[PDB]
Amino acid sequence: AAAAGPQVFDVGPRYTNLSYIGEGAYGMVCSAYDNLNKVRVAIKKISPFEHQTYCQRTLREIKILLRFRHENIIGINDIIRAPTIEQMKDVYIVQDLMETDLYKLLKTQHLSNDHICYFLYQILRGLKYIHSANVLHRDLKPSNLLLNTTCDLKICDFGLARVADPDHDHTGFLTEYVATRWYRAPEIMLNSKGYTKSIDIWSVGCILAEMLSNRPIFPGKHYLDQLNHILGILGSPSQEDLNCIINLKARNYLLSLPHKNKVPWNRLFPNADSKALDLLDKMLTFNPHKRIEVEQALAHPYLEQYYDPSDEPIAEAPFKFDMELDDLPKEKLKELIFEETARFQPG
Repeated sequence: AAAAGPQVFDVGPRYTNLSYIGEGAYGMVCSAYDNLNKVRVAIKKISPFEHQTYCQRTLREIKILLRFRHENIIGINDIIRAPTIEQMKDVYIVQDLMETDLYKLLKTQHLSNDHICYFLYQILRGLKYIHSANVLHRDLKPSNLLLNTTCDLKICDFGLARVADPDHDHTGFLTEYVATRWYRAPEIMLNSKGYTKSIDIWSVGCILAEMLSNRPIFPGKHYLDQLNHILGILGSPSQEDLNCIINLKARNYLLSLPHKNKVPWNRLFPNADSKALDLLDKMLTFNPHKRIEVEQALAHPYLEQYYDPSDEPIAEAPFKFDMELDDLPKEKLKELIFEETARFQPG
C-alpha cells in the first residue's frame, strides 16, 4: 500500500502520484492523478465504521450525492473499498479537485460585487435543485462551498441533509441542534427542528452577508447567544411574527427582551449594492413563512444578469430514504454503505 503522513492511503492502480491536502471529517484528503481521465482529482479517505454517527453521515451523503447530478453540486466520481464487507475498514470517495472554498477565500480576499453576484447565483442554482428533490442541506456555510480558479462553485457536505418534513418541524424552546451555530435560523432556537426549506435560505442569507464584509454576520459563542446576535440586528419581532409562535415558552422569552430597533442593512454594509441588500433582507427575514424561497431569490433583480429558469434545472424526482437512518446500528449502516458503493467495483 502507498503511505501518506502515517496513514495508509491506498487507492488502487488507478490513482497515482499523491499530494496531501489536510484532514477532513473521518480521515484525510489528498489530490491524486486519475489515469482514466488524466486529471488530478480529490480523494477523501473515510473511516467511519467505529461510530454510528459517522456511519449515518457517510451513508446519507453517499446516497444523496450519487442520486444528484448538477453543475453546482459536487459529484462522486468513484468510491474505492474492499471487495467484501469483512475486509472493508475504510471507504475512499473520489471527487473533482477544487482548489479552494469560500471560507478560505474570505480569510484573505475581498470580493468584487461581480464575484458576490455570481457566487450567490451559483449557490441558489444548486439549492434550487436540492430543494426540488425535497432535500434540505441543513449545513450550508462558506466551508461547504467549493471553488475552482475560474470561479465555479459547488455545494458539498450533505452529512446533515434530510428529506423535508414541514408537518413534523415543531419542537419546544431551546431544543438542541447539530448544524453549525453561526448559520442557524432564529426559529431553530425557538420552535423548529430545521425540517423546512426556509432553514437553508437563512443560511444563504448569512453567507451573502459574509461575502459582503468578510466576517460572519451572527457569530454566536454558544446556543442562545446565536439568537441574541440575530435579534441584535433584525430588532424585536413584530406582534404578527410573535403571534405566529404558539410555543408559550419561546414567545414569552421574546416578550421578556427589551425592545431593539432594526440595524439598517446599508449601515452594516455601506459599500454594498442596494439590490444585494434588498435580497439580503428577504433571506434574513425572521418569520420563516415570509422568508423568500429559492426560486424567488433567483428571480430577484440582483441576479438579473444570470437568471434563466430554463438553465436552472430541477431533479427528475423527489428523493426518499427507504430506511430512516437515525435508528440503525453501526453494523447495519456498514452493510448499507457496502451496497450503495457496489456500482464502482470492477466486481
